[PDB]
Order: sequence, then structure tokens, then C-alpha cells
Amino acid sequence: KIGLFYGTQTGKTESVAEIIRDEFGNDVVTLHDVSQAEVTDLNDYQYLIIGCPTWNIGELQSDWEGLYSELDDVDFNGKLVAYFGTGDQAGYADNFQDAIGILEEKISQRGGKTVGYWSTDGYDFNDSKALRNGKFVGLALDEDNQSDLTDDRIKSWVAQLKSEFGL
Ligand SMILES: Cc1cc2nc3c(=O)[nH]c(=O)nc-3n(C[C@H](O)[C@H](O)[C@H](O)COP(=O)(O)O)c2cc1C
Repeated sequence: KIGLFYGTQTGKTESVAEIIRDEFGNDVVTLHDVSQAEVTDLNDYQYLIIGCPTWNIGELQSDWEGLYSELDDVDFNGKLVAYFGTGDQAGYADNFQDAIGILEEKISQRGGKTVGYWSTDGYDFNDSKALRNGKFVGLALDEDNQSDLTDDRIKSWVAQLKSEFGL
């Protein structure tokens, strides 16, 4: 029912995808590491969760970068799309969560209806390509600075998405 497509450099978004899966049900969510994925794998789901950390100051994580150049080959109309990222707001206050911002911008143009928007309250940052009229395009996690907050963030966003998705 939901395909969660994640990239990871140092394992944190992956560890977070697993918590997400387990919050919905591991029956409801299928995980796909986008290092092993085909862009046409995204066609298999009408409900997508897109996980990407921002790397090297504002860049997509390297596996998502590879897939990004082909998002063009896919039709996202009729799909509902949620985004999550891991990032470091203290180290990169100017580019916090840019990657999910970049991914959503593209997937949105190609058809996908974004669900899963999230309050910027309680984050300390200057700018982000994830910002959308005062909210983040999706769940912003910081395992570097706010890891005590992650569990309850995920529980709360997942409950939100169960509603947005119709589950
Ligand atoms: C050199 C480098 C550059 C980074 N740049 C950003 C950034 O621009 N924006 C951001 O939010 N986080 C940035 N981060 C933090 C990572 O996104 C964060 O550590 C994330 O949890 C990594 O996810 P991963 O473990 O799944 O690869 C950067 C981290 C490193 C080491």
C-alpha cells in the first residue's frame, strides 16, 4: 500500500525509515533503498513516502541524485507523496532539509500531491528549500541535535499521514 523510498549516506535516514515502517505496520509499508532502486519502482504505489538527507551543503544524498535525473520518466498524477529528511540545523542553518525541498519541487511538477506538511516550530534554522508558506514540505528530523525528539516526531507525523492517505 505505501512504498517508502529512502537514500542514506551514514545510515540515519535508513534507521528513521525503519521506525516509520514499524509505526504504520511493516505490512502497510515497503522500504526501498534508492541505491538498489529503479525509477520505475515508484510506479508501484499510489502512496509514496520519500526519505532523503541533505548532503555537502544543499545537495541531494548521492543515490537520490542519480534517480533524480530520471524522475522525468515517471508519471506521479494520482499519487499522494509524503517527504522526510534527516539534517543538521546547527551545522547547516542556511540549507537545512534542502534535499526533500528539491525532491518535492520535482515530484510535485510531475504530478504528485504532497501530504505530510510539518511545523517549523521547535527548529532553529535560517533558510531551507523545504519551506512552503511557513511549513516544511514534510517531516524534518535532526539526529545530530534533536534526537530525543525523533520518536515522538515520527509517531505524530505517521498518525497525520494515516489520515492524509485514507488509512
Ligand atoms: C559534510 C556534510 C554536509 C551536510 N550538509 C547538510 C545540509 O546542507 N543540510 C542539512 O540539513 N544537513 C546537512 N548535513 C547533515 C546530514 O544531512 C545529517 O547528518 C543526516 O542525518 C545524514 O543522513 P544519512 O545518515 O542517512 O546519510 C551534512 C552533513 C555532512 C557531514
